[PDB]
Amino acid sequence: EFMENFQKVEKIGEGTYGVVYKARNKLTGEVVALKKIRLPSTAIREISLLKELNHPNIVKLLDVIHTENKLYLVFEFLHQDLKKFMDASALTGIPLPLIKSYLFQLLQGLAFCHSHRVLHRDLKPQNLLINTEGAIKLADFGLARAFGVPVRTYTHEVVTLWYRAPEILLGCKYYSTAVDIWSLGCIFAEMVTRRALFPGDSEIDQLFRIFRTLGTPDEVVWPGVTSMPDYKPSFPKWARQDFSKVVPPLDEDGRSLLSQMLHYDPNKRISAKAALAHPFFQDVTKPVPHLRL
Ligand SMILES: Nc1cccc(N)n1
Repeated sequence: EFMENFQKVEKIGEGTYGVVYKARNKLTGEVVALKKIRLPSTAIREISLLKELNHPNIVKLLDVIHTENKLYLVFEFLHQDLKKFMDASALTGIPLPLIKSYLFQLLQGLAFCHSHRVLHRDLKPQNLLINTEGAIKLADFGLARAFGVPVRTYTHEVVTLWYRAPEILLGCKYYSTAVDIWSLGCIFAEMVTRRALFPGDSEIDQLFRIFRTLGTPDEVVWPGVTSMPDYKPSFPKWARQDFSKVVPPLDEDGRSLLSQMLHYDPNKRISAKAALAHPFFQDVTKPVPHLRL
């Protein structure tokens, strides 16, 4: 009966956890995204706390509804995601000033959430939403800690591994905020080159793609790595490649920042806060993207 509180409800897409609708709230007239979560009291108390985690680069969580043993999340609506925008920008690429603006904004959103001890864990272009004003916002922040990250979605879609940090792949139990910096570095690279950086199609393909670009990690670059649950001494030993070959034609400011975002050791990996101070952002601006809505 909860859908009678919306004037119209149309399917947008298929999310990690359930159907996503665009909907119009009957009393207020506001247009929202409405996410059904398919199936639990621990998740309700965790999700409800995210209503306070408000920032201009975080998609606003308006309400959490638990009814008829189903959970709905009501979010701020934005018209386009970064996946669609990079597909649409494929012929020319996203201009560097707009890549820079987007990365800057995303780091501000991470810095905010990380300062409140909230992780995303599953960043990907799909969950980065853009508007006509040159803003970009992180969607679904805090949901992975509540519900987990499944292998398959509710519609059997494969949840992407492409943005997953190596410590997760190697079986580390304790996530840190560094996992989100890793994901964002992979997204940065993809905006620049117009081709996913590590498009793995299994846990080992993901891991070995990372290794064949950044080198097989060892105890010199990552103290403790050889004691990780899923580390195997039989991993092939690939050498490290130069970022100049990996993300041309990025500059030495961008290549330096990307390298810090893709450090193997999560304790070495740059923080969102420190990344905001990087010389790459000295000339940052906020351009207008051309959006066809
Ligand atoms: N359009 C849309 C898609 C996902 C999340 C949100 N907030 N809005």
